[PDB]
Amino acid sequence: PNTYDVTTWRIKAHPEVTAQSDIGAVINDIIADIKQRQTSPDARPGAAIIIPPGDYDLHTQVVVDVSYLTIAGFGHGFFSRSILDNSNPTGWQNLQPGASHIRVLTSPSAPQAFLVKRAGDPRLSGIVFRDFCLDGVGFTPGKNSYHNGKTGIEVASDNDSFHITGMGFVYLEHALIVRGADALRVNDNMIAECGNCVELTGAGQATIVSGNHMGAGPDGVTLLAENHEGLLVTGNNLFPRGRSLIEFTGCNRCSVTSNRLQGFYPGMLRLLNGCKENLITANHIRRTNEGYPPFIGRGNGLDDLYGVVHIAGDNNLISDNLFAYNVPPANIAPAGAQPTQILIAGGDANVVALNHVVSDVASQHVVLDASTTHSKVLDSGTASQITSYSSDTAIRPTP
Amino acid sequence: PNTYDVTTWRIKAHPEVTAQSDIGAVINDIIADIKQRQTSPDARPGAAIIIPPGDYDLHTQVVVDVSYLTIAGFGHGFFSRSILDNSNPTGWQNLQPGASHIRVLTSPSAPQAFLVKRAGDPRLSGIVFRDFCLDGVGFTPGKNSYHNGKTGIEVASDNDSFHITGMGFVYLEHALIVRGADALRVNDNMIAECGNCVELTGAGQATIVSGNHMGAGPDGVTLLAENHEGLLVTGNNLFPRGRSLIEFTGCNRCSVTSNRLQGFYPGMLRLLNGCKENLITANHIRRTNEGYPPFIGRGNGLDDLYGVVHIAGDNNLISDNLFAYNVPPANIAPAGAQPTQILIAGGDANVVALNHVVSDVASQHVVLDASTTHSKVLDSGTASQITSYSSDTAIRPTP
Amino acid sequence: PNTYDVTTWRIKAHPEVTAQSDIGAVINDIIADIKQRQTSPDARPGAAIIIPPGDYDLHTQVVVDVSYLTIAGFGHGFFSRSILDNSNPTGWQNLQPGASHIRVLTSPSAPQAFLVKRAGDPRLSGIVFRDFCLDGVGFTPGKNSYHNGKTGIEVASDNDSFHITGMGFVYLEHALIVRGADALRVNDNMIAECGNCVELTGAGQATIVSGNHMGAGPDGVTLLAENHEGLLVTGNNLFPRGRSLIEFTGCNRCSVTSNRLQGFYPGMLRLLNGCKENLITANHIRRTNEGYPPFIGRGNGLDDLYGVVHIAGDNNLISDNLFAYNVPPANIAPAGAQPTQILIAGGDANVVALNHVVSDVASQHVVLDASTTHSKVLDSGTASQITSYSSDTAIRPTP
Ligand SMILES: OC[C@H]1O[C@@](CO)(OC[C@@]2(O)O[C@H](CO)[C@@H](O)[C@@H]2O)[C@@H](O)[C@@H]1O
Ligand SMILES: OC[C@H]1O[C@@](CO)(OC[C@@]2(O)O[C@H](CO)[C@@H](O)[C@@H]2O)[C@@H](O)[C@@H]1O
Ligand SMILES: OC[C@H]1O[C@@](CO)(OC[C@@]2(O)O[C@H](CO)[C@@H](O)[C@@H]2O)[C@@H](O)[C@@H]1O
Repeated sequence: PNTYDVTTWRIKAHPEVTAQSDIGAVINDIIADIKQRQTSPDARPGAAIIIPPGDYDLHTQVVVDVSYLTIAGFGHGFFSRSILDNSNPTGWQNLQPGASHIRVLTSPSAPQAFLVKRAGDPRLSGIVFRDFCLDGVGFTPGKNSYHNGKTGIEVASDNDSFHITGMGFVYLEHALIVRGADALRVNDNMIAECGNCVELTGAGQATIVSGNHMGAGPDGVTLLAENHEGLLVTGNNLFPRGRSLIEFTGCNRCSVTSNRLQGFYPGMLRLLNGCKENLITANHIRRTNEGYPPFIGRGNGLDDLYGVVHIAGDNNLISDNLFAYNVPPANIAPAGAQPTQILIAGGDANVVALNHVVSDVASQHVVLDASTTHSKVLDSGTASQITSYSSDTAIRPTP
Repeated sequence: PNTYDVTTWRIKAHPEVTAQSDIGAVINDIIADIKQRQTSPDARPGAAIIIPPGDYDLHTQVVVDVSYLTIAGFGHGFFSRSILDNSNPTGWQNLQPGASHIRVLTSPSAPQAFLVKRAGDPRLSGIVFRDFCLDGVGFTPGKNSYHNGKTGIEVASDNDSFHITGMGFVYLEHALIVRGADALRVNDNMIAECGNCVELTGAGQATIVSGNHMGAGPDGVTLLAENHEGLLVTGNNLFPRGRSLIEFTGCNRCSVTSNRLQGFYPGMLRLLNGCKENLITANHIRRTNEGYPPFIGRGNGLDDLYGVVHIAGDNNLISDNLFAYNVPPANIAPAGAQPTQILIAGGDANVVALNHVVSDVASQHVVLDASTTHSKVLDSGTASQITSYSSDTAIRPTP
Repeated sequence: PNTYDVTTWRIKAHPEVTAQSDIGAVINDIIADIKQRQTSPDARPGAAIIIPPGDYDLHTQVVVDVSYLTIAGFGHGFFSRSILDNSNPTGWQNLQPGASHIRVLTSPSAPQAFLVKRAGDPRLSGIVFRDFCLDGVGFTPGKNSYHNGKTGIEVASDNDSFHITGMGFVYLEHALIVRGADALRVNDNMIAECGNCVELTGAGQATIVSGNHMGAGPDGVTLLAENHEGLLVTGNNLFPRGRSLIEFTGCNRCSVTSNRLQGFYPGMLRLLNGCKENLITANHIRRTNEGYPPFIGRGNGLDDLYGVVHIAGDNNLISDNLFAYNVPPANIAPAGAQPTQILIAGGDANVVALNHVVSDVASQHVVLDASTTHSKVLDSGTASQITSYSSDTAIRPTP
């Protein structure tokens, strides 16, 4: 009961339109049957749509408008399309992503493979997307452009208690987008080789983003949060080549702890447009130069004075972080300049303590811009590894 | 084999008693069939009971006495009954929780929907409860009382290697209770709008409580631990209105790290009755005033001198935490008093280092009561933001 | 489609060779059918093999050579064979592990129950092993030897995006082995009473090991990592009696944060053969004496001067950790010696800050060996709890 398998369900008016030819059409007809049956606001349990191991083409955008809908598969089936596209496929035993593999072949007018939204009142709640694969197939015009106008899963209406786990997102301009998230959970996923990985837009409350593997694109964000409060980002392994790896705009009282960050460009961790009272601690922050040839020479338009960690806001605590910076003197922007590990762009009362910096070149561990006030820097470098353009900055040298 | 679907299984002596009318009765008959079949202590693999998407009434308490029993569903189906009860339902498209929805309608004599217990020897092991929803339906006498005498899942006998994940608990006086837990795992769950969320009573060892979303009641605990050793509490997003958010009584060598805590009352983090050698670090602790009108004016009977974090024990390390305190001067208890972020009630050798406090009012970041001995306060406030009633306290100003 | 249940699938040439008698033979025939069917490198989605609740004997080693293969069960079914073997079984209601229980009865020539490997090009990707039980049955010659020459799951070829979750490993000389892991995920598992738990050999990239419960053997490792980069180890509860609990050899830029460590021997956390730029923070490290009689008197051949935490490498940051050391003066190796909490064996620029030590005996919180250069020790003990055999060590007393 209330359980469907995409491969056994026939579309009565269109019998040869299967999960293989258009799983999008198939899922929309299933959701139509769910609404068919559950007409009572007091009797709308939802349902589970299972996606068997296989290759499925999605031409028709799926509109999800039922609460507690679960779309699950048996695997994330990730496969590096990036390496395939930059390698010689001769004799290769695999040329594509697997598991419950959905190839997103959406039209411009309906970008998203899945678009969750509903009008009227109760906000959508309890929707779960798990253990299946969303593949954008390829990048266009350039094979390494990270552009293709497709989106995997997008939640456009305010949502409560959503759960996104065990997923596999690959080669999508936008993997996952969730606006107005509340008690959202994005954990144990593989989101990579996507222009953008996770975008929490609009605003948010007590959301959790942990245990995930992320890799974005030069012109995209890996993890982005807009006007969020209570966001916990922990135990994620964010690797190369978003424009940033963690980017908060105007979020307050959030926490970024126990994470692994690896970027090839300036501003891997950004706190923009007045982020207040956030905790950034116990994170490994490694900045280095792009190591995979196909992408050598690409950038995010930022120079090394932007800082690996960029803070614009008040009362944020950046501590107990390990900075490993290895970048060719010649790749350092501007010529002659000392790389900035932590830049306090503006704001009041920011505190920077116990941050170990390791770098191949002379670097300013912490820089407090002339706009900053009442900042505090403790055990984050010697006096000559710290530049304070403010005169009310309190500094304590690492002995 | 050894797999049942609650909707297809008929109770031989009682044919019209279905999962819909009494899933409790159904599950008990299934467990009876399991014991029927597995009579050999050397041949007792257990089984899996699947709960299809749907609305199910539970009148009869389920007694779980077989090891390695797995009761799974397809979703946590959380839905804010609290907001429904305090809003105008007209035209609402949903009035109830979904997914594998079990409405707990238990009788006083058998409170618990699920009661796991067994006599004799081997302790019960490997029991798994996952991906389904337990809903207490409503609160009684007051719709906002958080009282109703029902319990979701309770483990009364010593257990080994239990696993509780992907669940949905809502409107239950007691969501989850586990006595004598050993190598227990409570992760990736949504437990909210419950009088009490997770109660680890009796005693415990090497337990993990992480990646969970929890919100309790004024007269209840969010996460409670009794005489636990090796407890790890990490990556949880604990929000509003337990009497406390984390409460340990006599636990030793446990760890509370990388969490998001948000409370509306004093003592959000409590270490009572001599807790020794525990690590409380890298947590975001925010205390503020109740923000949802229906509950404005409710309390936990504690004043602001109890401290947001209350410690009674020895050698505990409270460090690298960010305290965000925003409370109306007029709501501050006692009139004229300065709020206490960290109170070291009693104990020896407690260490408080690198704790950033942000508050709208003059506040004592750390207070060491006259009973305390050999305490140490480092980089947690200026000398005037610290009150030591002891004389062996070692203090170092945040420059 | 592409979904098999091990109990319904007959081996055409060998009809009575069931999952019960040789699930190994069964799975190999299933994989043979998958390869039968998916001959196109462009059409190799993989499949899912489901293992129903039950007792299954594995005599034949399973060779997994298809990408995106998912082998899943309904439970980890852990059961302490150690306690059974050292107790009186009379009247016991369980004598063995449950859930989707696979008893590994492999022959010397094919140790591993599951051996994942493939020749040629694309590296194997997206393979998932979840929610089932691997039991080695017993230890041989000694019942408490932790030796039996069996291995549970071993990945010998370079792999990408593997996922190992919800598993149960018990009584195996080697539970899990994964060479050349990339974006690997080992989370939410129960690996205990195994000679060795998790072995990441060869080399690795951006791997995550979190939310796991581990206990190894005196002659084995709990978590081992070889030449790994970007390894994140977080939220794990590692308990008693590996020779070590976390052991890295030549890993760089990895992070071990927010973990619970409990050992009975020296060197619970080891950074060997030049590990550079690693973050070890926010961990609870408890060293004490073996508490279960059957194992009293056993050891790992290391003395108390090796240190509970042993570091040999450069620029590592060991901070915000809580050390609880309780060991009988008489069990302390060498007689008369002061236990070493943190030993910096050799290396340049290591930083040790904010580490709280609690011990029943006079102990050297930090020892910097004469080989070390430019080390830093802050707030990790008084000058007399710190031994620096170097002269360029910068030290700052815990006031
Ligand atoms: O930088 C990681 C980035 O590159 C990809 C290839 O486009 O992975 C390639 C690889 O070699 O990079 C890391 C190594 O540093 C390793 O894990 C990879 O397997 C890509 O998907 C990533 O986004
Ligand atoms: O304080 C959280 C508490 O209130 C509930 C309503 O009873 O959620 C309401 C809500 O508005 O509170 C938070 C914002 O502060 C937000 O996530 C909610 O959606 C409830 O379940 C919580 O226990
Ligand atoms: O030290 C843990 C070790 O011992 C076992 C028994 O061989 O567990 C026994 C037990 O008593 O140890 C811890 C307590 O200290 C507790 O969780 C156990 O249940 C074993 O599996 C462990 O590896």
